[PDB]
Amino acid sequence: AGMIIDADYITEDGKPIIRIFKKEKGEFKVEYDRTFRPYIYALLKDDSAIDEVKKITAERHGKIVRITEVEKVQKKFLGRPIEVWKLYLEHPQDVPAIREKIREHPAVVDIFEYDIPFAKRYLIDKGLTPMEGNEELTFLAVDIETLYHEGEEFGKGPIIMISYADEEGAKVITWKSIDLPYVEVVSSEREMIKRLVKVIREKDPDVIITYNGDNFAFPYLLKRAEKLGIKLPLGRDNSEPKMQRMGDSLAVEIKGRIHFDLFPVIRRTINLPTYTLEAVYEAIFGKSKEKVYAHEIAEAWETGKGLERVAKYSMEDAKVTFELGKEFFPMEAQLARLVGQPVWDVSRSSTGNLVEWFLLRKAYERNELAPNKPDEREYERRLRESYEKEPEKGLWEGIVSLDFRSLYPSIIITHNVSPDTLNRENCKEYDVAPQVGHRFCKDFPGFIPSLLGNLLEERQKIKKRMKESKDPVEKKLLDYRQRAIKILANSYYGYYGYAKARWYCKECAESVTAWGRQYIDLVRRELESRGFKVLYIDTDGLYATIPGAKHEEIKEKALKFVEYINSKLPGLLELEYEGFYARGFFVTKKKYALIDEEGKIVTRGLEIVRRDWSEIAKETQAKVLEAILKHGNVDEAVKIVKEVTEKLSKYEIPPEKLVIYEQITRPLSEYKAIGPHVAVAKRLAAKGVKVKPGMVIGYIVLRGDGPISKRAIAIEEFDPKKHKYDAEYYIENQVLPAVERILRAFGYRKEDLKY
DNA sequence: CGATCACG
DNA sequence: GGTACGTGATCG
Ligand SMILES: [Mn+2]
Ligand SMILES: [Mn+2]
Repeated sequence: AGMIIDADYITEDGKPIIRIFKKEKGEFKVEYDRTFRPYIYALLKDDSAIDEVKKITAERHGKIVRITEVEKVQKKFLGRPIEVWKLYLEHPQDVPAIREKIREHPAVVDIFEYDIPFAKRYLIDKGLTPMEGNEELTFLAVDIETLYHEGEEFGKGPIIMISYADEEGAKVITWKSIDLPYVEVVSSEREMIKRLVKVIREKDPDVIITYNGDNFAFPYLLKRAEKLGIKLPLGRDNSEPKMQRMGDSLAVEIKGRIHFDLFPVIRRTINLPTYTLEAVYEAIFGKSKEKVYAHEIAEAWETGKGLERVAKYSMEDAKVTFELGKEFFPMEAQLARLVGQPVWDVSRSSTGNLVEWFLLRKAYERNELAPNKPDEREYERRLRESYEKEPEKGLWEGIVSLDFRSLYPSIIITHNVSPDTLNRENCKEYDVAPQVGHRFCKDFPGFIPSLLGNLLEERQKIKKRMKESKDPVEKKLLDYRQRAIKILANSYYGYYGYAKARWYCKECAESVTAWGRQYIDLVRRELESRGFKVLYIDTDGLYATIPGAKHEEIKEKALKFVEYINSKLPGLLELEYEGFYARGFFVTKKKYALIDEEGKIVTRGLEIVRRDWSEIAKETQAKVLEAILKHGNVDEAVKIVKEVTEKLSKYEIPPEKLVIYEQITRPLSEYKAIGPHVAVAKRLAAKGVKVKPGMVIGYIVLRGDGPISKRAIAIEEFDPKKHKYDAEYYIENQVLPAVERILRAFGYRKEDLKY
């Protein structure tokens, strides 16, 4: 038995066949299972009811659907024995066809485990864990460059370069003559796409790495392949890449391989105002990368001048995509293994969903019936539910960052905080949460505390094996493993409060907050007696300084302080020194900005680096943050805003800095609310423009009476002689909102930021 | 106001 | 194979 990399199912003669994709001593192996059956559970009012319930019918694919077999089973629900009926079906697609017919029934109290994908059901029930062993996978980074012109329909412009990279080097396929050693020149867009197919089939990578390939590279390749009448047999079974709807965006799978899209991974792992490949590469490897903008690529392609510069950019995009994939995949591979689900799914999940998958597997192992996800009504009510400090103003120097998160798993375990132990009837001994008063039964270990204890013990064993290991290879692997456990264990606190959670528990989250606070108040008091000033406190951590002290002294005392507190705090309760900042300011909870000793600005919940904000607002905000953090000058920042707003009043700002960009996401007739970008889009369609979802609309808001939608103009129609932009809109709805939250940390109101 | 829409 | 989340802007 090798290493499981993915699992799915195919249908044959109307029957499902599970496919397990493996890597076994360097070779691709596919195992087939025809015997695993889909099922749901039904809790009935009485055993007699099963005779009526087993006879429930549905329709799918022209043919009727039936319950294949029924089985009475004894399980645990809410920490209590329960008798339910396992209802077997022939095909997994039968479940969404019959589940509501079963739930409808007057004798059915409730149904359970009815929205678990068949391939994930299989992995859990068969006790199969992906990414186990030392099996070495192969990787290939792939990227593309397209010919783009302002506001074009997705896929109108051809693909002009395809790049790929591995340990053999970074290469470019193009259909215009470029003399570089790494450039392969082919005859057409069609032949370039066929060459990428040939490179993928010959290299046969286990992992295809992209940077946002879910939304750009693969959807674009598929669109161009369609127009060109060619197939993309990239799957190991010769199937084409498959587009999956994840939210409003996309997810692309390549069967028998792992399509590893770094974009969701990096977005979760590191904190940046923009997730451009250049910014990401610099943040991870501390090296600068050149950007070649779309308009420059179009000019070079159309003119045929400066093409060597475009091919170098395409080559580097693949090269750095390969380096980033190799950097980030080991941790995704260990998280996959820990939660027992494929890297494809895990690399695209929130920590809340990682917890749920860990809990679902553990629920099967422990014969525990899993709770259902909430309905729309329950999900909204949880978002409404109310739970039982304000930052220091001004600009602070020499800020130390302390992390509290490794406190909470220990609190959950010691106080047996779990939905199954909350306010239990006929309980002999209980823990009472401070202030909130929630009672947690001590008579049996709760489902979650029990799992968390095993997680923490497993991490301590790995850490002990690391000290006693003389092998640098296993030390590396074990380091990723104990880190993966820390990430999962530290996600439970937040999960209890996650409105979409199965094991959601508001009282659990408040109780943990109430018990946690006693340690937060201890840290705060011990810091304050040491001369430290606490500037910001969240359940996650704090920021402190020693007013008027030398930076080395603040660091030394802080490092001494964590060493001291950890020696006083019992068990696995741990304080962590996160870092040091030269300067910083705090607005409210998770709204702050800091600058490190290397000059990098780190912010949370403030920056507006997005295409639906004008350049003038983004430019002014970056300038305000630089004046404050790099220059230590809030008076400079206030003067910057006053100058910009006056310049907008006097029509001194170039119209290119006033453009707003917003995507059309549906046919124009499907809109309920006609926002400015849609009003502009309708006028374009009226003119004969082929408006399609995906098209990004550039507009400028003009002066006039009424709502902005009636006053917005397409950028290509804006004439500086004829049209006059709305200075009030750019001052009040763009520039001032971008800077008013930042400046409020220094005592300014919106009204103080003009002449 | 509540509903609708889009960013990354 | 169910088809994201948190958050702010703008519409109706
Ligand atoms: Mn899959
Ligand atoms: Mn690119």
